[PDB]
Amino acid sequence: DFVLQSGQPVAIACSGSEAPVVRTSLDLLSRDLQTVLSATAHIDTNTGNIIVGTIGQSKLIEQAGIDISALKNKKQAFMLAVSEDGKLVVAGSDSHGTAYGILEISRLLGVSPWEWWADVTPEKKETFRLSGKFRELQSPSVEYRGIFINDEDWGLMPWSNKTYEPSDVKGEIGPRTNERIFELLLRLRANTYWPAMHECTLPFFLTKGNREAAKKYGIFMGASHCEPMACNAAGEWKIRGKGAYDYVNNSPAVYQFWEDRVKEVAGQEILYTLGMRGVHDGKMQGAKTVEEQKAVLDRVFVDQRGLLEKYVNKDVTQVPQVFIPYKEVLDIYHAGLQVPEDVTLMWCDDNYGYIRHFPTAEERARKGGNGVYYHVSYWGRPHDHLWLSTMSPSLIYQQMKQAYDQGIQKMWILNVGDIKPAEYQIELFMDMAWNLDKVSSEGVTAHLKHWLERELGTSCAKTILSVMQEHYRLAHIRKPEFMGNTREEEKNPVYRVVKDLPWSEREINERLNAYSELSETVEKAASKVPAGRQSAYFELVKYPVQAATQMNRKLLYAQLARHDKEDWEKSDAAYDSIAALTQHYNSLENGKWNRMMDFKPRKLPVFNRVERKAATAPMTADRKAVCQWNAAEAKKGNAIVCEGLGYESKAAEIKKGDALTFSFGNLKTDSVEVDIRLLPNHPVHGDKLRFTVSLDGAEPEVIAYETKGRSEEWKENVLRNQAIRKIVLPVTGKKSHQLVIKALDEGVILDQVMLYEVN
Ligand code: NI
Repeated sequence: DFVLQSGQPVAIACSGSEAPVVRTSLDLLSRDLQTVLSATAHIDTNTGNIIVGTIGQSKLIEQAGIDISALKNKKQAFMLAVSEDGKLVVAGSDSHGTAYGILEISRLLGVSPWEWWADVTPEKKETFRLSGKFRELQSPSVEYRGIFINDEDWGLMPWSNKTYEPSDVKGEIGPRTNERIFELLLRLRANTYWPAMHECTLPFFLTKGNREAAKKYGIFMGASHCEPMACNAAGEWKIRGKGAYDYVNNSPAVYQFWEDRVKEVAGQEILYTLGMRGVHDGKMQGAKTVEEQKAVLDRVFVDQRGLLEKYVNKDVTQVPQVFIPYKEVLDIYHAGLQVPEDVTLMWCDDNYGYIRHFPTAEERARKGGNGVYYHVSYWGRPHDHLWLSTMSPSLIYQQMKQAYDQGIQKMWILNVGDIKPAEYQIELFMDMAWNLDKVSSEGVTAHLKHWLERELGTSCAKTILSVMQEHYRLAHIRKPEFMGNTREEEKNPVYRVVKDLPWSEREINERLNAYSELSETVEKAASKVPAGRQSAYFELVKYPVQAATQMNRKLLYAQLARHDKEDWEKSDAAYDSIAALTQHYNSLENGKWNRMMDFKPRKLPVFNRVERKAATAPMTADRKAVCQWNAAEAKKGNAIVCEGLGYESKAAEIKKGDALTFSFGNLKTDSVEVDIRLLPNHPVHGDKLRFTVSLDGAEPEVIAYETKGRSEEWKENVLRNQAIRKIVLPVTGKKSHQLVIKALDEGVILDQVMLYEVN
């Protein structure tokens, strides 16, 4: 048996030959050993009660008689075991594996990843006791997993540059901030980072300390779909480049630009993004059509792999490489572009958490594997979601589970905005990527429960679990940031005017009240929160639920007010309340997170007090449906619920060739309007997504609902998180009818069905 008594020091055995990442994690554990146990860690090289090392690099691993074997030639893996003498042995298959083993002990001591990052103060313990029989083995489901700090102009950049690591250089997020991010990634078992790179920010590799900090923490520096060669064009090109960022006309200067960087960074953990786009987003320069944009890349790959040959590794298949066909580059891939088989292909979601492309059997068999770049934060059309992090766990789950199952297993990268306040989604994503089976065996719901129970208490989480659930479900219906019914990047000013959502007075009141109850629950449960966890509560529960409530209030009272059904002052008050909540955020823990929260990111009209004006049109009328179903109200047919997914948490997958069968009685009127609501996801194989509707055997009507590019329908789809198909059918006038919905393609997910009489 292994026993650590609190108040007492502890000796840790670790060879001095071990990679920086091992020593860094040791520091982190010692920090936690002190916090949790009041126990000062002493690093010897020979004698310890906790022994740590990598396979065939440490004499120490051999000399305590543990059967490591399962670890031999294996990726990022560790064994934890107690030797017969009662010592804790941490045996990693490689250096990262050793690091992750050490940090597992830190999880066992009850230290949250958000210890620092959401002030989840670890509890103190009297003793820590693991069995002589305790034996854990771990390894990652996904090989590269990481985050991208992006859209940082209104949170993480000013917070770093003025509050946490105050700097006089214009947009500096310096070494000390990055060490903090890398702790978070270590504790999340992530290994990869795409640094901030917006024009407002100092490029990572042009910041003194940053590169060396990444080496200390063992993080693969990668970069985005427009940052080819560890090279942030967005910020660096205007500093260090010459002439146009154009390979067709100015390739020598572009090549040089890349080269200098590959030179300074070649003996370092880097993931090299291949290819070429614009300075930030947009077309590449110098080519117009996809046929000319293909000729370019062919030229670009050959030279880019060239530099890698010359400064990194004579065999380039030993250099890790990614190609990311995001936005218009997906088209240029699909025009038959040849990408060398060792290069990881990185698929992209549509910025609203719907993956655009799943690997064909061919792409899947490629030696370089397949990755995904996913968004829980975004700036773009039809509207930014940058303030709160409200994407449903249920949607993240179902998309990312599908991604792994469809063979996207090499590389997962999350766009996380400012990190806060997406703490929960980030950890879900990172858990998925670390151990998919564990997350899959538990609910979506069991994951969130375990998380709230861990961060708040059991007693708080008893009241709060259903609140978070309701939070994510109402945000799925319409995010806080979408409540103005406005658009961004539309090139017409009318889409910037706040305007009615197409909902009835009844639906508005119903929504207003559901939010009221949420705010009330959150207020009451506040005093049942342990003393060391009040800041985490404001950060993780109280700010997002009450922020969201007050946004709905501001915009919904405003809508009632336009139609002379409410007083405008309630809208302003709701506005004032968001302000107050944001002041509190920015003043918690002295002002630890001062500037991290901006309730007007990018100064979008939706975040302002609402312009007072009287409606011209009337309110949407409430419309009586004859029938209203979820996928399981069906008689005949099998459809597995996607756990908490859809408008009423009951969306379900109808597998290809299966059907659901709905039944209903005697109607009036000539005809029936069938209103079918589906998850607006994208085709899993092929380009299709369709279903058939059949009233009373009557020869299936064939209905498609996939979208292409960023069309008007796709814009509608992602704002409301439903594809919508209406159909009018003739009744016979039978007295008993059946409606059969059959799936023709793979990933068809039904959410709602409504009926409506009509003539
Ligand atoms: Ni943000």
